[PDB]
Amino acid sequence: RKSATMRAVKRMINTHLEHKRFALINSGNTNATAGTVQNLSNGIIQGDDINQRSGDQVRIVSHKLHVRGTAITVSQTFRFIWFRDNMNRGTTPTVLEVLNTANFMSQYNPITLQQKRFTILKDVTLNCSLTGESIKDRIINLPGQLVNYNGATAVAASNGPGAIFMLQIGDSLVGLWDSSYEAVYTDA
Amino acid sequence: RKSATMRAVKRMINTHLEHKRFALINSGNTNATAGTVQNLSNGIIQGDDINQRSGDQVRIVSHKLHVRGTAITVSQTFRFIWFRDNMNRGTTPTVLEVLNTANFMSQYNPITLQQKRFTILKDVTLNCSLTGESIKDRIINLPGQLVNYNGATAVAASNGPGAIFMLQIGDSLVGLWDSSYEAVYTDA
Amino acid sequence: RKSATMRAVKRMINTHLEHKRFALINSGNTNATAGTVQNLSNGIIQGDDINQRSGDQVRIVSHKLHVRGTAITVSQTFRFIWFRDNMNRGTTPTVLEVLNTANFMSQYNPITLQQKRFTILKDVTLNCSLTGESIKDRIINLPGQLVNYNGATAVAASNGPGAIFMLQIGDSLVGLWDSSYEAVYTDA
Amino acid sequence: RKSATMRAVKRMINTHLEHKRFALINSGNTNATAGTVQNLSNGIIQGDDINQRSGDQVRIVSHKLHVRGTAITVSQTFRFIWFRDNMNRGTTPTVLEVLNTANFMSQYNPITLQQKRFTILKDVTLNCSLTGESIKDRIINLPGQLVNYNGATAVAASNGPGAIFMLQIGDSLVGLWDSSYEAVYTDA
Amino acid sequence: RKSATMRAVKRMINTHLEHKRFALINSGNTNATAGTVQNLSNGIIQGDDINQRSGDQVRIVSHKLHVRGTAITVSQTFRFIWFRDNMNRGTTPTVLEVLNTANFMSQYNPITLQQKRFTILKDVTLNCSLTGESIKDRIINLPGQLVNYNGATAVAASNGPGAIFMLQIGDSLVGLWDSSYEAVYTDA
Amino acid sequence: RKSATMRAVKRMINTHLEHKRFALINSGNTNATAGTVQNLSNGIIQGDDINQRSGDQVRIVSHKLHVRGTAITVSQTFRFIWFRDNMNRGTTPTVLEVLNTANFMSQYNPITLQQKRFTILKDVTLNCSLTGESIKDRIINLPGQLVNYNGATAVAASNGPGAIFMLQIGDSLVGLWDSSYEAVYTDA
Amino acid sequence: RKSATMRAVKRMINTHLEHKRFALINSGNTNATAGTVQNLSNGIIQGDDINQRSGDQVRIVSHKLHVRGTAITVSQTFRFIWFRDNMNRGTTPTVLEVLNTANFMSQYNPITLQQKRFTILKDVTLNCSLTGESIKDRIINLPGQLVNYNGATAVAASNGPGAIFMLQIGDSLVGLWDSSYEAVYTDA
Amino acid sequence: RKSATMRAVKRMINTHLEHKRFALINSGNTNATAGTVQNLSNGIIQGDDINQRSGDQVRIVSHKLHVRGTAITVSQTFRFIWFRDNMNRGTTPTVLEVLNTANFMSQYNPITLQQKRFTILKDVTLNCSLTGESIKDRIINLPGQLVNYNGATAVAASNGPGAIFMLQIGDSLVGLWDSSYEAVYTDA
Amino acid sequence: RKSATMRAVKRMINTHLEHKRFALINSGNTNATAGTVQNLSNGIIQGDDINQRSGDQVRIVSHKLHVRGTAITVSQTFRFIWFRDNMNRGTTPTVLEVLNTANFMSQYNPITLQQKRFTILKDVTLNCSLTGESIKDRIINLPGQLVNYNGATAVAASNGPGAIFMLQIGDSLVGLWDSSYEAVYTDA
Amino acid sequence: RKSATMRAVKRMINTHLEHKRFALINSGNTNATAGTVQNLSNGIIQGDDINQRSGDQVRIVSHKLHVRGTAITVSQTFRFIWFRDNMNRGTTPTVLEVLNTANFMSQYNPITLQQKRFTILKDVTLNCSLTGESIKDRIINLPGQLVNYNGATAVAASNGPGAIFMLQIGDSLVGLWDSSYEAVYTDA
Ligand SMILES: [Ca+2]
Ligand SMILES: [Ca+2]
Ligand SMILES: [Ca+2]
Ligand SMILES: [Ca+2]
Ligand SMILES: [Ca+2]
Ligand SMILES: [Ca+2]
Ligand SMILES: [Ca+2]
Ligand SMILES: [Ca+2]
Ligand SMILES: [Ca+2]
Ligand SMILES: [Ca+2]
Ligand SMILES: [Ca+2]
Ligand SMILES: [Ca+2]
Ligand SMILES: [Ca+2]
Ligand SMILES: [Ca+2]
Repeated sequence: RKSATMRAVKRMINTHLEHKRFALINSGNTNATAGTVQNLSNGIIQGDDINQRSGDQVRIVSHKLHVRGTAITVSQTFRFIWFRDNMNRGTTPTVLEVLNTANFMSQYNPITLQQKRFTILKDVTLNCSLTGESIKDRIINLPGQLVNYNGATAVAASNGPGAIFMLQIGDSLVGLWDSSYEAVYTDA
Repeated sequence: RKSATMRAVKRMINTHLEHKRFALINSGNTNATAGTVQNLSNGIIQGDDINQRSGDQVRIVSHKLHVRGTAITVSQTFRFIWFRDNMNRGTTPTVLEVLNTANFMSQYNPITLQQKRFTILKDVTLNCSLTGESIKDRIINLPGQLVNYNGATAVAASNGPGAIFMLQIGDSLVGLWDSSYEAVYTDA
Repeated sequence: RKSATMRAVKRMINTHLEHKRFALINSGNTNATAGTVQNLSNGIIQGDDINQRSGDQVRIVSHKLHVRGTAITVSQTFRFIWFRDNMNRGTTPTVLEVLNTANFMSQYNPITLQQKRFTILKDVTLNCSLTGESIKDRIINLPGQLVNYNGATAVAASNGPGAIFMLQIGDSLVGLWDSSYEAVYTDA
Repeated sequence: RKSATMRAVKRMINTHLEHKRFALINSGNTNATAGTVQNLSNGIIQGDDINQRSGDQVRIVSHKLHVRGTAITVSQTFRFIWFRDNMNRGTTPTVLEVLNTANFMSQYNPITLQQKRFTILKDVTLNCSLTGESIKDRIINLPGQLVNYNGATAVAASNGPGAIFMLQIGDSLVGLWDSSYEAVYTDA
Repeated sequence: RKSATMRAVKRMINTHLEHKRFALINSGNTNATAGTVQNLSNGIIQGDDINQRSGDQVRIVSHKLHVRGTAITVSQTFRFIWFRDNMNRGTTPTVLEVLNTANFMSQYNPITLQQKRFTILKDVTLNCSLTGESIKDRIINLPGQLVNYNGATAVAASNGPGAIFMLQIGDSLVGLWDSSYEAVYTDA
Repeated sequence: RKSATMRAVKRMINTHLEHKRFALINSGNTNATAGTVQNLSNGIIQGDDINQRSGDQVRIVSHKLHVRGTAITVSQTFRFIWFRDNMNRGTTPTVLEVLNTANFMSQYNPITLQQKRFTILKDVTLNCSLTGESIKDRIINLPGQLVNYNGATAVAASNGPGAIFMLQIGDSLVGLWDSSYEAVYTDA
Repeated sequence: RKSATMRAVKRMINTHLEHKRFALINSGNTNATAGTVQNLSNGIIQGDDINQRSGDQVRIVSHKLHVRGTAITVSQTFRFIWFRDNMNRGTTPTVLEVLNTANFMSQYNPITLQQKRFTILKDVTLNCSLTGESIKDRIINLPGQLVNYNGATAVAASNGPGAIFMLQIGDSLVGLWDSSYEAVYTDA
Repeated sequence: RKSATMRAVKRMINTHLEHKRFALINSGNTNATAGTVQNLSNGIIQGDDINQRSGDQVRIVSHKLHVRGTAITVSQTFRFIWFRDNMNRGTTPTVLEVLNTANFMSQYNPITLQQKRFTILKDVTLNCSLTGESIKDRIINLPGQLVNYNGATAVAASNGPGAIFMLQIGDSLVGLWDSSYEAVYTDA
Repeated sequence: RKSATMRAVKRMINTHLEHKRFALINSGNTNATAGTVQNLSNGIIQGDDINQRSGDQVRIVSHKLHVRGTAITVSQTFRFIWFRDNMNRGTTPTVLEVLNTANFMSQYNPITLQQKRFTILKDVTLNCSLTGESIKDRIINLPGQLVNYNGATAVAASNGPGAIFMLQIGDSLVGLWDSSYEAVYTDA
Repeated sequence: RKSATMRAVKRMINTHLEHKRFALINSGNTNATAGTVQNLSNGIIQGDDINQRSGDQVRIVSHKLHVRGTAITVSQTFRFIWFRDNMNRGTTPTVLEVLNTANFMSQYNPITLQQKRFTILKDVTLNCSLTGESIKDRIINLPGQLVNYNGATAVAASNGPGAIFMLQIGDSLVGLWDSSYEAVYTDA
């Protein structure tokens, strides 16, 4: 009925927009017991290319995260938290903004999750064993939202509301992890 | 049921376009008896930033003029004419193109208003009194239109059909006026 | 019915997009017995101007080809094949990719036409006679399609799927031909 | 029905207005490689006669262009571009305002055609051959529109929005062309 | 309706069959006053390639003839008779089988056209004038029929019922003519 | 209903065509960090046997990939990318045509995936652990599409639009991988 | 439903009758300023062959005239008048019976056209130029009527009501013309 | 309904046509191991009698074949193949055109039967035994078709499309066979 | 109705496929008391001719057996068993696979007829009497089924599921029998 | 409705038939690189007990296969192919009849799978790892079909159409596998 008419309107809108693609790779990082936060959507900068943007908005159609862990010298845990910062004013968020404590086992920060500063996209835990599977990986594909920006370059000050991030935290410092990201997006 | 569904299609179209914003300030200008014409939409130049444009068209969603006059040494009248040039071929229009005579009390130019060279957005008259209210101001908000451009930079030759202008004219030379403008626009 | 309001949805979509225009002229070329292939849509490069593009996709709304032959020293034939390379990977197609043999009388290449590598837009034959009408010309105007690109500049490696090309081939070497091209397109 | 009732209203209106007529001839002109622009509707001046106007507006009911080409010393091309200047502010448009380059093979000016500064009524190419048909001609009849004026006399400063022009451009300087024009119009 | 559903069944049948293509060229031939008969479909021989066939039947989907004539030393006429031999038993048909007399002006053979031995596909007459247009061409595209074969190779004995031929006849001997032929066919 | 009627029409079409079958095996290959691209559909060559083809088209009904990896001397990753080359013009595609970088973690090439040069059929990642499960395999079965060919033999120049390939890439060089492939197809 | 039933009756009547064919050629005739009248249907004589007749009636199903002119020594006009004599009593009609004067420019004879002695089938005028196209031709195909006869042989006295004729008249004596005629007819 | 009144229309058509009859007897012929082909419908020649024809077409209403074998010196087989040559061009068909080999046991020629050069009316096998029934016979009565002719007399060159023939072939040379034929036909 | 719609779908499928034809003859064979088994469908080998096949499947549309027996020196019986081997794996079946004992009077093999290894097409018994009718024949025509092949050539190892055979068995050794076979088939 | 009461008819039929059960165990077999084929349904021999049969037919209601691999000295792969020979004539099938090559990675035999000689019931791959899970197993339970037999005892010559077999093939020779089988069947 009319709801199918409106979804057809959305599809024919999307046939007139270029679906731009940005890809990213991030390899050879050590497991962090205190945790690190990695930028994902920040690499889309202002310009005229296929992985660049016009203005301070894109609209992510779909976006895909691939994480991979490798246990070195001990069996260990890799935790990856794919999340969206709905309220970013030009920073990279810290670990204690996202987690209640800077421990890999921790639950989320109660205040920032109550006020919906962050939306969790996926919480992935890889347990890599030196006597079992020492290499584990996970690929997650999700539809995206609006991404606002506060600048033109690929710095932390260009992050805006809707910026996509990944937190890595684990129980060791020795093991290694890799990451890759793509985002299909429109820039109308 | 016809305009409502076409209105919803307009909502879905506009939620896919980046609404870009350009702001402008213009302070410390003397009152003009012969009148001057100021540029408003000309400062949207070609580029990739939020206040810039792609190509030679933008479509103003809404735009806002703020005028303010203050009387110096005599009581005087400030007249601000917010207008759109429908037929601009790369100039800034003169005062006698818009007004019948170059006087602050004048009615519009009959020939150019007959052929609809200009559309008057708002005609504002501020009377500033040194024995009463010496400072007056006025803020006007309007929905916009298509703006064509004839160039890439912020010169008069880049003005095209649909360009937004402001005419200031008064009855003294010594009083001061300020203006500020902002336009919300799409660049699809 | 709903098909016509879908048409009105498409028209009001196209109202919000800038219709960018690219123009090109190519004069003073000799008739070729082995044939040459000329680039048409390749001249739309990345940038912010009215004849430039963002990203790697444009959608040609309409595009117009003007070919013109002039007989020199003999009465001769000019053949112009306006075509779309549906599968281009960053080249300019050869004459034997399009035509079964490199002769002006030849039918199309059977394999590349069976696999729909090329869509023929228009095949135009001008017979210019030194005892008759020594100058002939033809203008063809057609609705367009999606054009993909593989690069940012105007080289052969930026041609992509949907690229517009023109093949000239004739029966003499000494006659002259001119061509010109324009493309109305959106770059959303 | 009601649409034909409104059509009968329009016919009853047009039976109460004098249909004025203006004729023009322009013979013995050489072919221009850079191009020239000729005035057509400029010759309706203010006055009380049958080919004159009252005020600054007329409404062209129908208007008819006749062009003719004659090859002298070489076979050549005559290009005639009948067009309406929608945005004229008291000039005769130049060639580069209409055409992208000043060549007879050129496509239109992308900027001025995007902003609809000009509406092309008819584009006519005559190829005249000293070994074939040395004389060619073409007669085009079209319904008209509102023509505004900016003055009273038959000068370029009296041209206004909706003025009718013809651009001649060719590939030689030697051959001769002729023109004639009529306009049937109401002056209510 | 019945025709619509059988048409959809026919499209689903044809999209499951390979549309094979055969191309032919035939240049540099003199005008014949007695007339000659050329083979068109005979070059589809038995084999496994895209321009070959399996068995003794193909079904031509569409096929395309291109004829071209050029006058040498006299103004002359070229006649081309595209025809299908419905009843061929392994020959190339003679001129007097098709035409009532071996003259370029002659009507068809009354007996063989009465018994429907031949079906005329197109009868094309080119008048080439050395004081006017000395080079003429004509391209004809038509849907095809079943073709049977009496052999495997490209000899006249492999021609069968449904074979495609072109008769050329003219009024001079010295002028030249060119031809080329394409056939899109299925081989199920 | 009528959709099931066209479904039964497709059933009766397919029961009148021979379902031909081609099988391939490919063992004893080393893990590649730069990645290699293997041919799958290319082994169907022109001929008259059950695993051969007529002409330059087959229609794959279903086809089946079996990959297998075994870790040697280190725990490692094997990535297999089953993909269809929609736009192949007689090559074997390179790794950087498919992947954004030549690394086993990399996302796809943004340009070639935007223009739909490739369609990914399956992306399979095997992590082989010398302290856990050092041998992994994966069998994928999928319905097929049309395959075009540019030649007759089993060379890369015979690959055409619709050709089937497998990209293998990993994080070590010394581990081994095996593959086998089946394609059920019609050749009508 | 009425006319279609009677139409099917006529078609099934015509399936039971032999469609007899008569062909004719007439070449190498000089252009006549006073005009000549040529016999077309008179060559169907009494007998038993395919181009002969039984009795004094045939019914022409369709019939085809081919005229061709060639300018010699001057550019000249060839006029061919294909016509039916509805009232022939065993003559060949003169030129002044058909035309008002024996001039090539003349209109028809007013008395014989008022009383419908003649029905004009086609009036064809060929202008052949020694500096343009010196050879022109025309083929006309028409359905026929009843032809009565007054005798058995191919003489003028055998012409009857419904006899088919061709008048040639021109403006020179030097140029040459050819003719051919064909008639499909039933003889029940 | 209308189908029966179309049948009545056909019957009243056939009431107005003379049903002409031709009769033929062929006695005293020896059995043939290589086979012979006999003419049946060829004996209807041009003329005015009851067993003759006008033009080149008759329509056989019904036709009747009587074959009769007689064994001499051995028990043997007589095979009679009554058939219609659909594509005859003025010959008598050979035995190898009909039969795959020239043996009495042979199946039909696959190529000429696939292209429908011949329609088999009746295949009749008589086994005559010198210790049993030494004389056998068979009469077959069938409705007929259109017969075209290529000449006026009773020679092989007058056979045309639709001609009726009979093939005798056996396993001995010394036995005798007789045949007789009649054809009821219309000659409208 | 819709069943006739599916029937028309089958007819329109079959008019798009070549009906290929294979013919066989087999003469001069002695009567067998132990019985022999003859190959019928095996002679359709892989190739490109009208009596050859593509791949390993054909679909027999109709096929025709002709048997004939002649008594020598004794009155005797000839039995012919036309049968389809449903389950053939590359052999010629033996007599005891079909018959319960190797005698001309025997009923079928109970096990192989229970499991439907064979389908009997026709069981023909000719009694040839030297004091009566010493020569008998019988022609059987039947619609066909799918035939699979296990090879390419005309050997017993190419016989597959659906192969057609004839078993001959009798009660004497000295009498002679003849056979021939046709198969109309599709090879899509 | 009628489908449910036909189901109830089948259930009340199966209530009156004894559901006979046969069980089988096969332990201690080595992994095979060339592969072996094991008999499953062959052990149901003729007799009167619960695991025996009457006649040559049973109908398997359900049947259950349990395979189990154990890695010895190397990590290896066990492949078990549970299949039904639809066309067995008293053999045990070879490995090359089922698989295209005698390798554990191989796809199926294309010819025998096209002619449906075998139906694959289940293809099972066990990867046993000496550093991981060294013992794997799998139980598959399926509804059965008709089984025909060719003899009374448990030899290969009693296998018939519908016989159940298992193929083991692997990549090592020293690892061990066990299997067990049961079949619930009726013997009416
Ligand atoms: Ca841009
Ligand atoms: Ca944007
Ligand atoms: Ca005060
Ligand atoms: Ca824009
Ligand atoms: Ca774009
Ligand atoms: Ca007026
Ligand atoms: Ca083949
Ligand atoms: Ca074929
Ligand atoms: Ca094919
Ligand atoms: Ca007669
Ligand atoms: Ca008559
Ligand atoms: Ca007749
Ligand atoms: Ca086949
Ligand atoms: Ca039983």
